[PDB]
Amino acid sequence: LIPIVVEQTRAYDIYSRLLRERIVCVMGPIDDSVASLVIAQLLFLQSESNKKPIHMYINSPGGVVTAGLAIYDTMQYILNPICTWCVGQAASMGSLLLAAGTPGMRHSLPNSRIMIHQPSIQAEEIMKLKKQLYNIYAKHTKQSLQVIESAMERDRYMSPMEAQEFGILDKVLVHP
Amino acid sequence: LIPIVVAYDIYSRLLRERIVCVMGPIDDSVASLVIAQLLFLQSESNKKPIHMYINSPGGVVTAGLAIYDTMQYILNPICTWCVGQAASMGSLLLAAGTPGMRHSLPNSRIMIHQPSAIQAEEIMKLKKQLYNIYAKHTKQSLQVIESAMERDRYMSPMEAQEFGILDKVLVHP
Amino acid sequence: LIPIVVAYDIYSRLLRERIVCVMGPIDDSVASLVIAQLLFLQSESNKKPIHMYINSPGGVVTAGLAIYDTMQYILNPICTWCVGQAASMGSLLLAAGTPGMRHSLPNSRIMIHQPIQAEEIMKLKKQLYNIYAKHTKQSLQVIESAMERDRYMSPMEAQEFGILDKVLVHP
Amino acid sequence: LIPIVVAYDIYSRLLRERIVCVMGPIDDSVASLVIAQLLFLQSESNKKPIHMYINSPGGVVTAGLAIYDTMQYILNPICTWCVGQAASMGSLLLAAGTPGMRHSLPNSRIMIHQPAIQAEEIMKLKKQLYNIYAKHTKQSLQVIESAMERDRYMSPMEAQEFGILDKVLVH
Amino acid sequence: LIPIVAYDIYSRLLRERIVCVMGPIDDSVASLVIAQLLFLQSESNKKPIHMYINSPGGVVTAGLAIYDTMQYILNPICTWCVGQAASMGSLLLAAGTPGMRHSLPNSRIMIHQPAIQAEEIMKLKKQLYNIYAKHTKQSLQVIESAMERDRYMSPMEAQEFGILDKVLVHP
Amino acid sequence: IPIVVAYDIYSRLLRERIVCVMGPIDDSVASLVIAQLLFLQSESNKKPIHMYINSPGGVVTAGLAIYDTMQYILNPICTWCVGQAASMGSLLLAAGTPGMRHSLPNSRIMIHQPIQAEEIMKLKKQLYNIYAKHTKQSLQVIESAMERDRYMSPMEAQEFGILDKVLVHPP
Amino acid sequence: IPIVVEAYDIYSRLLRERIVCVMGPIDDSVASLVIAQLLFLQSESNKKPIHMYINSPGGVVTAGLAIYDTMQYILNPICTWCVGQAASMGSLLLAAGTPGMRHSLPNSRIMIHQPAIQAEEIMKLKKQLYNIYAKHTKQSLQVIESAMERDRYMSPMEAQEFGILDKVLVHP
Amino acid sequence: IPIVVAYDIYSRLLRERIVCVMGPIDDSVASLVIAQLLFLQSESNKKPIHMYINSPGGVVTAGLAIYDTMQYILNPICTWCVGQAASMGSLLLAAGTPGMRHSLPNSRIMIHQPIQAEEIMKLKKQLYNIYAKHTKQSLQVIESAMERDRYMSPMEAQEFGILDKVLVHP
Amino acid sequence: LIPIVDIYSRLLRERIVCVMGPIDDSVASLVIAQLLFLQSESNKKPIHMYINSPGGVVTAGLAIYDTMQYILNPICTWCVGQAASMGSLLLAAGTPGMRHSLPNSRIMIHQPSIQAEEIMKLKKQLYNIYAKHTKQSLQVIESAMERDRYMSPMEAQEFGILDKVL
Amino acid sequence: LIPIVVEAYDIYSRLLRERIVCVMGPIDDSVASLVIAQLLFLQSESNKKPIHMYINSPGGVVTAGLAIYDTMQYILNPICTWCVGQAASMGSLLLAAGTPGMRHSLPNSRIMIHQPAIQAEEIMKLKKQLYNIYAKHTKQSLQVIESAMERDRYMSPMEAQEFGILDKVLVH
Ligand SMILES: Cc1ccccc1CN1CCn2c1nc(=O)c1c2CCN(Cc2ccccc2)C1
Ligand SMILES: Cc1ccccc1CN1CCn2c1nc(=O)c1c2CCN(Cc2ccccc2)C1
Ligand SMILES: Cc1ccccc1CN1CCn2c1nc(=O)c1c2CCN(Cc2ccccc2)C1
Ligand SMILES: Cc1ccccc1CN1CCn2c1nc(=O)c1c2CCN(Cc2ccccc2)C1
Ligand SMILES: Cc1ccccc1CN1CCn2c1nc(=O)c1c2CCN(Cc2ccccc2)C1
Ligand SMILES: Cc1ccccc1CN1CCn2c1nc(=O)c1c2CCN(Cc2ccccc2)C1
Ligand SMILES: Cc1ccccc1CN1CCn2c1nc(=O)c1c2CCN(Cc2ccccc2)C1
Ligand SMILES: Cc1ccccc1CN1CCn2c1nc(=O)c1c2CCN(Cc2ccccc2)C1
Ligand SMILES: Cc1ccccc1CN1CCn2c1nc(=O)c1c2CCN(Cc2ccccc2)C1
Ligand SMILES: Cc1ccccc1CN1CCn2c1nc(=O)c1c2CCN(Cc2ccccc2)C1
Repeated sequence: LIPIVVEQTRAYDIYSRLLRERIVCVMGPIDDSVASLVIAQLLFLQSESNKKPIHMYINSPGGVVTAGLAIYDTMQYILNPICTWCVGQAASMGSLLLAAGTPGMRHSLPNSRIMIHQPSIQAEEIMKLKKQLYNIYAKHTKQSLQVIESAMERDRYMSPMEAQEFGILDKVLVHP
Repeated sequence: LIPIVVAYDIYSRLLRERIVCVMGPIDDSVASLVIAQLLFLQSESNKKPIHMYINSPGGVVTAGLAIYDTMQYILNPICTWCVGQAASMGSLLLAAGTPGMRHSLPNSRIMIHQPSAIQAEEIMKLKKQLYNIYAKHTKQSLQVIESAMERDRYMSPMEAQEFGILDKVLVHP
Repeated sequence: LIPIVVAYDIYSRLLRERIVCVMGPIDDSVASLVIAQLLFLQSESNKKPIHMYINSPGGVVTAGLAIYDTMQYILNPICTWCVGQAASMGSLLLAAGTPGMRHSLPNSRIMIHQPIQAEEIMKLKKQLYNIYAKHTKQSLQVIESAMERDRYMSPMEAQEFGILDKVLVHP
Repeated sequence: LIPIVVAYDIYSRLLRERIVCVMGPIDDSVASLVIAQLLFLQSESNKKPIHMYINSPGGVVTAGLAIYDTMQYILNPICTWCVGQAASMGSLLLAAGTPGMRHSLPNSRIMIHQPAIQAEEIMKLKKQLYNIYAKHTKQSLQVIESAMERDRYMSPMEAQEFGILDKVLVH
Repeated sequence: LIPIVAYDIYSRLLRERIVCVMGPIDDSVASLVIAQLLFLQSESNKKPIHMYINSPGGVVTAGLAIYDTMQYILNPICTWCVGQAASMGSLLLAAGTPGMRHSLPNSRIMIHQPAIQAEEIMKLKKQLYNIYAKHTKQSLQVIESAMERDRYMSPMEAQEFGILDKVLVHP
Repeated sequence: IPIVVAYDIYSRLLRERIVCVMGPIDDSVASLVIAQLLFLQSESNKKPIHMYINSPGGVVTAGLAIYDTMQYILNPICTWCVGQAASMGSLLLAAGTPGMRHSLPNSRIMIHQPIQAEEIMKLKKQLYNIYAKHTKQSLQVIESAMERDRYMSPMEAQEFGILDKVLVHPP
Repeated sequence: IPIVVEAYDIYSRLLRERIVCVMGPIDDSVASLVIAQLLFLQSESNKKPIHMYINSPGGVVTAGLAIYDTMQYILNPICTWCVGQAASMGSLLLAAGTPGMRHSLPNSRIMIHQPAIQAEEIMKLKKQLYNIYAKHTKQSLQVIESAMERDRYMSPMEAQEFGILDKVLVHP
Repeated sequence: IPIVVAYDIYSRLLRERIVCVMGPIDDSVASLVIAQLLFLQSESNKKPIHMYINSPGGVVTAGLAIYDTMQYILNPICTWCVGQAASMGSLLLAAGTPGMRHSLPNSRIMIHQPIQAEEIMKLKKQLYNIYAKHTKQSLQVIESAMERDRYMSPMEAQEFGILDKVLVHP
Repeated sequence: LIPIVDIYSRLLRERIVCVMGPIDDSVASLVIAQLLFLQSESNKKPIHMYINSPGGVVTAGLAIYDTMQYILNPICTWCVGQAASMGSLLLAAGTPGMRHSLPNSRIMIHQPSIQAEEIMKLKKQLYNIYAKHTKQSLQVIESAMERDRYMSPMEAQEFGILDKVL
Repeated sequence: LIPIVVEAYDIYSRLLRERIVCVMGPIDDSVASLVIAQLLFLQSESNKKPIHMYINSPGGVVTAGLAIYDTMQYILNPICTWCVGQAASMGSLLLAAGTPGMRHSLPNSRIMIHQPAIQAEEIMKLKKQLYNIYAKHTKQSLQVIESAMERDRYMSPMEAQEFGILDKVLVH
């Protein structure tokens, strides 16, 4: 059951209430239906204002690569500062989106787990998709393409401090 | 669940802005909703553009043909936007946007290959319908379309632009 | 995921414009809903045309015939519109639209082939033959020979055969 | 996905016109709904006719008899209407409409054949259907009984000659 | 879909003090029927309540919970059997206010009973004998002997047996 | 199944003219029992055959197939009820050669019986005739008794004429 | 399946005594086994009779016709025996036994009613059944078709009066 | 199932007059056990028969079929509880020849027992009477004990009269 | 379950090969293994192919077809019950004058409901094989395969699908 | 059910006695295990006598197909490969891996080299080994193998012969 709250100018489900404050949730696996809901919200928040930051809450184990790339491209497309926030975990495509927040604006809570490994179409197309991920990670972490490729080979998570050192995020905060 | 904004679930909100979502697998039920919104949009104004957002793996040929024919029937300019992917019938609808208003975001993947109860001769008839639709809109010859469509591969947005599937690969407003 | 406009669900909105949707397989509950809408529309105006959008692979025969009979029963002209496909009972309903008001989009596919005891099945099948014969103006023997071939017709061939009157591209 | 019309869902709209739908199989939950509608409609006027649309392959016999008894109980004239088909208990409810107010559209199929209890209880129910059919068709028990053995359908005209319906309406 | 009249139809019948027991009895049904009974009693402790029963029976303890609520409320309760009232359903029918227990003409009535120990099964069965004996005024030997026989009673037989008071055709 | 000296133990019992009827009776049980009975008769149309019955009943026509085979062969057939013989199981038990129908002390026997209606009743009437014949009781008494959903103890089954002997030890 | 001595399974043992069991629903693999046995039994002797035990609710029509055609084909007289029931295709095989050698036990039930192909093909199959039933029962095609419309069974004795079988056998 | 050198191990135990009643009792188990009991009597009506019981119980009428068969054959029957004898399993254990009813030291024994009402009661009273006969407890005590959802140790069962010896070593 | 005399191996010892039921890869490799063993026993005496099949996998069928062509033995085909789709191709594929049907069988050359082009390539293989063995034209074969209908054995004889209606 | 024959022998075991190895289904670890065991066994019986390998397969697990391939290359015997019905994906690799001049197809077979829980990198590695294996045995260049394997299509037996997948197409 989604709780209902009231705003002062009607009842909103709590999620719609958070979208009213420019929070966009990316919890759970990323698939085509999640991507279209997230894209619709991002486009709608840009239209409400192309200056005001947008907050993206990420607690995701990854999901469909093309669905995550649609979200990422839409993030790059809008003009707004996008603050990304990792709670719980940001694994595979979820960490790509985390790393894709605006520079200086990528955050994790203290106990989150970050993974850029992609846990286990034609062979040549899987490798093309994978190289697309290498290029995106290189761009946003500032790591080498050869560092990104080697790191992604490793089946392991990063602490928030390591992800900060790696260049996936900027701040690990505890309180406001 | 679907958030509500300003009144409106957010998909209906984008519909009020002349955006029509073609996400996921195309089947008959997707076709009748798209056709429904396309026709309703043409009745709000036959001059204003309509935006078709496409992130689709393909689906039922006849359902896709039905959205195609509706796109060709309405007079409105139709801007097609490829986000994520447009494969099989998805890319036919992308290619079927108004000349010069067919776009892709930079990381999308576009496939014109068709990944593998009617008779053999009717499966061919449908296929030839697609060949001819692709040639009409990509301005490529049938020789190239039939040859290209045999290959189980994706195009990048720039190869797709060069082929005639779309006109613009854009990054920012 | 059915959107809202102005505040109707798009389908109700189309019904307000006198469009009745027959997409998908035809079963008893489709027929009930289609019949409900036709009667309601006739009650709104018995002369204003009614638009019937058909994109159907067919379905239950007696449910098809219930729709067919309700079409012949109401007074309104009915414009039938094939998008995608009209196969089996789908093409029977398309053929049954008011004469000269039967349409197809350019890329639709039309099939009159059909993909209780024996006697009763033949009985239904002959009911079909006769309805087709009436609406296409083809001889029973032609209809019967045509329905044995497992093939679709192009819209222009369907026009030729007498299933529809116009194959249009634009308004 | 039930259309709204103006505000009402279309079945409620029709119920407001004193139409009651009996489409699909008959079971206890269908009989409950049908009975509640007949009873409410009588409450609104015990004189205004009630239209029962029937497109049913039959169903539970005791659920059918519950509807039957409610029909016979309310004072309103009840016009029955066979669209598509009325088989087993469907045809019993059809025949049960007010004399002279039982109709069929031209292409419907009517069947009185019936395609957890003891053998004597099954016969005792069967015999109630003989009596009910004999009453409403004016045929003798031996004829009813002899016909109900035949796994076959009746055309609207045969059904009318038999006493099941009164009128075969084209439009 | 349940039709609307500002009211779904069942709620409409509840406003007229009708309570439907129209399927298998379980805890969920019992909870709903009890809630409706208590509510109707709070609207008026003198106005009759109508209990509609078309049920094959169900969970004994759940049937007994409804029974106890019928006895607890002061209101007259008219019980009406349509279709059937078997096992616990015929217990509730027999538990209507004396003189106010009805059946439509073609219903059938069964007092036969088509994890807990043997002794407990038997205690519940004896509770059923006692309750039937009270409301039918038959002896415990007669109740028990009758419930062994797997058979249905006609409305008339059920009247002679003390299960109901009136078998009626029309109002 | 164990091997004994080499045979599986049921085949070993088959060589001693023992045929087992354990479990529900269906057509494959019937074909297997019939095959064994016919084979045993061919080994000797005089030596007794022992039929061990522990069964809740089963398909009526399959049960009648065993019955007819039993009546067909010339051998004396000793029937032995261990555990239970219910419905068709107790028919076969009763159809043993007169003087040679047996039960163990704690078995339970039931003659109650837990296609179109006329056909279910034709089968039931056939069961009535067979039970009267082999219990040597009037058909009126069988028919009344079979309505009662209950078991008999071996002594009661003996008094009723279903069997001849209740044995504890080899007497 | 129990084993019997002079040592194998009871059903094969019956086969050696020229009995062929049609004891369940008829489908293609049952038709295949039956035909195999029939053709085998003719090889062992083309004159000795063959016993076909039928207890069957029917089954696939073309599978039943395969068995029928094999019965008319082989030279041996074929004695059909109904135990339990013979409905739809089961009764057609019953009635197709050699004239004077079609039996039932007393309490059998016999039914000729028939409780992805086009309508036309289903009718053609139905007419084939009429022709075969008319043949072996000596009844008129008009009467056979009237009979098959009725959802009912016949006692062994009325199946005899009808022409489906020749003897209602109590004991030997 | 391993073959030894009567070659599969279960059949080999049958040659030494052992009958296995392991697992739930249903009609098919009853039929096999009865067949072996009858077969063993035919080999000899004097040589003891050993019945190994490790059962949670099962279908009551199937259990009474085995019980009647044990009471029918003339052999001494030694019953042996390993693991557990619950519900019908403990009836069979208690039905061994007086003096020859055994348990292993860690077995658990339950006489509790985890159609129309009257018929269910009838079956229960048959159980009461069988237990009273072989345990020599009163029907009063038996019926009370069968209400309690509990197991007994082998010694408690011996003192109850369900068995005669709690065996440790041969 | 299968009687012992098993009844299938027995019929194999007399050069009968059963193609009853749907044709898939497993059926194909059994039939082929039996055709090759049968030819190996003698490349001269005939082989009987018993056929009651609704069809099956086209490449499984063609594998059987190609092995029938390959072996030198004559092949009597017999249709009991039905030979539809691939089944009727194997029927027509027996030695000319050695193709039979029993009187009530049903025969169907219609194919009741990989890339589109590969579907059509297979379909044209069938047109050609049918044209060969029936001595009909590719045009009539194609118009015939379009109709969803069965042929009586007598029609299948007229058509060239078989020779003798025993 | 697998016919038996006297030479006793289920008909597959009979074929194996004549040095025929069947590979006539989807290829997986279990099939590969059987095929390798038979190949090794046939070699032990005679490391000169040719071995016949029948192929009617839609492909299967790559690593299982490569295990069969490596075994073919390891045994010294000549390996005649025969394609009936179809050899697709890994099946066509084994077909092309028979001894030069001893790769055959029946006239109506269909041949496909197209490939209808591991990382992107490892899938590329496997596809590379298939390019190399196909290049070696067809004699085509790596470029030609790669672009031909991208096309979702079947070759006829003559196309496959001229492509270098097989040596002979024969009717009888
Ligand atoms: C969206 C919206 C919602 C409520 C009110 C106003 C608006 C403003 N509109 C109207 C139309 N439109 C708007 N904004 C937008 O960004 C876009 C459109 C149309 C197309 N397009 C391309 C695109 C870019 C990236 C992902 C996918 C598609 C972006
Ligand atoms: C649809 C609508 C919705 C809200 C308000 C006004 C309207 C205007 N109407 C009314 C009727 N009608 C309208 N427009 C349309 O385009 C069409 C119709 C009717 C029929 N027809 C054929 C067609 C064409 C292509 C795809 C399938 C069918 C198109
Ligand atoms: C339907 C309606 C809905 C909203 C407002 C007014 C109305 C007008 N009414 C009221 C009752 N009635 C109306 N029209 C109609 O055509 C019909 C009826 C009743 C019966 N009947 C027979 C029939 C014909 C063919 C298919 C099945 C049944 C047609
Ligand atoms: C029903 C209704 C609904 C909205 C407004 C007013 C009313 C009028 N009331 C009130 C109570 N009552 C009414 N009518 C009726 O026919 C009946 C009742 C009560 C009982 N009873 C017996 C019965 C007959 C046949 C089937 C089952 C039960 C019929
Ligand atoms: C229930 C109600 C509903 C709407 C408005 C007013 C009321 C009046 N109240 C309030 C509390 N209460 C009422 N009536 C009642 O009969 C009862 C109660 C409370 C408890 N109790 C015992 C009981 C008896 C038998 C079945 C189960 C429980 C009966
Ligand atoms: C059966 C058998 C088995 C092993 C050795 C010899 C035999 C002897 N045969 C051979 C054929 N036959 C024999 N006995 C028999 O009783 C019967 C037959 C044939 C037919 N028939 C009618 C029948 C009666 C009742 C149930 C069903 C059918 C009885
Ligand atoms: C069958 C058999 C088994 C073991 C030993 C010898 C034999 C005798 N053979 C050998 C081959 N053959 C024999 N008999 C036969 O009737 C037939 C054949 C071959 C073909 N054919 C046509 C046919 C007719 C109707 C249904 C299907 C097929 C009948
Ligand atoms: C069983 C056997 C096996 C191999 C060799 C010889 C024998 C001896 N026979 C032959 C037949 N028969 C034998 N013994 C027996 O105790 C019994 C029989 C027959 C019947 N009957 C009644 C019974 C008792 C209790 C449970 C169920 C049935 C006991
Ligand atoms: C088969 C057999 C079985 C038992 C004993 C001896 C033999 C004779 N051999 C030995 C090997 N071999 C034999 N015959 C044959 O026809 C064939 C072979 C080997 C290969 N080959 C090609 C082929 C043809 C068509 C379908 C598929 C493959 C035919
Ligand atoms: C196999 C066999 C079977 C029956 C009789 C004699 C033999 C001969 N042996 C005995 C052991 N051995 C034999 N042959 C062989 O080729 C091989 C071995 C052992 C190991 N090895 C490596 C290998 C090669 C390729 C695939 C996997 C493993 C090959």
